[PDB]
Amino acid sequence: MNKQEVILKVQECAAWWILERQSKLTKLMSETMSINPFMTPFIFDYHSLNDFDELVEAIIAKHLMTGHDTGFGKLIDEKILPRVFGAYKLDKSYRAANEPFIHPCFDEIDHVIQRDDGRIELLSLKAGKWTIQLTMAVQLNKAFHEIINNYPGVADNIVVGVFYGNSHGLTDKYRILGANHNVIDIRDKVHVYAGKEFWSWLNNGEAETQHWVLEGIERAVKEADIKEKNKDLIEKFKEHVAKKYNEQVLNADGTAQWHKLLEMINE
Amino acid sequence: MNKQEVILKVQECAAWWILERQSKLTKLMSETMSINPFMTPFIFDYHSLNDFDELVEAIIAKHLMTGHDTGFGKLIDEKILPRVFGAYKLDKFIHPCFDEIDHVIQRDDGRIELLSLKAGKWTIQLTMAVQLNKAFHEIINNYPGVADNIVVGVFYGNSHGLTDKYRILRGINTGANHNVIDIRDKVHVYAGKEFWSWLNNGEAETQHWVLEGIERAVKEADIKEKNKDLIEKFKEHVAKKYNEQVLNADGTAQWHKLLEMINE
Repeated sequence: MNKQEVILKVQECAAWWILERQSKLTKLMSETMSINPFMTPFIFDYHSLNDFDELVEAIIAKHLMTGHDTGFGKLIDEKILPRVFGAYKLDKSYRAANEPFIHPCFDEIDHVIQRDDGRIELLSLKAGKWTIQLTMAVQLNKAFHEIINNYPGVADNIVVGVFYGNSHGLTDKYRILGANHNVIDIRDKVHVYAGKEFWSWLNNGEAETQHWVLEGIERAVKEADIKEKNKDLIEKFKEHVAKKYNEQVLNADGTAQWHKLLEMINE
Repeated sequence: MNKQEVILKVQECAAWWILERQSKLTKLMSETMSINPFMTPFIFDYHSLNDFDELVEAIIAKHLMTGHDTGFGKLIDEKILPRVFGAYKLDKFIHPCFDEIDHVIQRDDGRIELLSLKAGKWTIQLTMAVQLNKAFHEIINNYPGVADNIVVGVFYGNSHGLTDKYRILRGINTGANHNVIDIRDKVHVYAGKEFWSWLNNGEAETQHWVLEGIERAVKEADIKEKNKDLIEKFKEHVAKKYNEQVLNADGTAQWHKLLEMINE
């Protein structure tokens, strides 16, 4: 849509998301963080950690950073696509009301978008590089054919949107779902757009769309004002998690008794 | 099994894995490192980073750290369980609705146990407990030839708190009369020490033997000094790809130039 309508609606959605990320730093949240007591010696050496505090610090950073990925994934998928653009999500609730999407053939369809001029496109939204190999491509071809064959008049075409990175090295593999091997030809009904081209596609021709998304996300983060305050909050989150163990796990020099950690986590 | 057999074999398997993890630290491997160009401004502020080098460092850390988890998962699932303790993976008599069950074991006599392997604490909602009980009831219902007992084995974490839900998955219909069948005798959740005991035919100290194998594999790999420099190099390798096109003079990055460059 307009630069400003995209920027502000994204910023709206990403501001929220930023609050949830901030919300994972509470004392109560710390109780949910998991330590695999079998992996601890390996992590301690592979990352050259000096004590238990630094190990806790390291696992927490992964805990948080992984959640950011997972939550951003949900933001893009459930909020940004449907609320900002018109790409409506196929969660179980929506599949029931919207006519025969319920059927398991549509498992791999994440989103429907109906254009101004009547055209409908089904979108299998994916993340990052996502480098699928012959075997997963053959089955994804057979899956898109069964949609186009059994329910032609519900969608004009299917799309596999990859919302970041590129298909510089993965062109041969998408070039099929197309000369050779087990797969029905659907060249003109199934396209793979990645990065800038996914966002251009989603937003019907506006090539700068990806940049308006970034910008909207930049504005939410500036407003949220978290750079100065989070340094303390995250340190506190380590204190909360570490107090759980310190009494029984620590030696006096600050190192961990791995087996005491194990004993305590596994019992 | 015997203390030294569990240690030797676990240690031998953990070496393959440490190797596989070490392989992740080369220049070539740095090209696999993904970066989500939309998420960068957030990671920068949330973790109070000061420049692009600090950003790359943090993403690398997460990349490696999550790789360890994924690789450990496979270590346990494909190597340790089968090759140490004889619980073979259902990789490829079976086929139907055994999606949730992960391994099969054949004890010295002839009992056939069916294992659904779990990782973390493993809290399950009341509804999933009810649903899984239907799946387990429907499995044991038929083929009592190679299904003497089903087990949900939680290889780390305890069952403190979330054990009321386990009893229902097994059968415990009160006045709430949950939609469940009494399979109490043939279906069990063993977590932590009990999983490893159960898995190793009573041997309580099994978990410590597994851990010790891992500690020794790590000690003989001697990766603690050589990795600091390798992971530092790894950051440089990755950062060099973007430095010219994105770096400001103060060390920060022009996010929009990173976006365009990744998504082009």
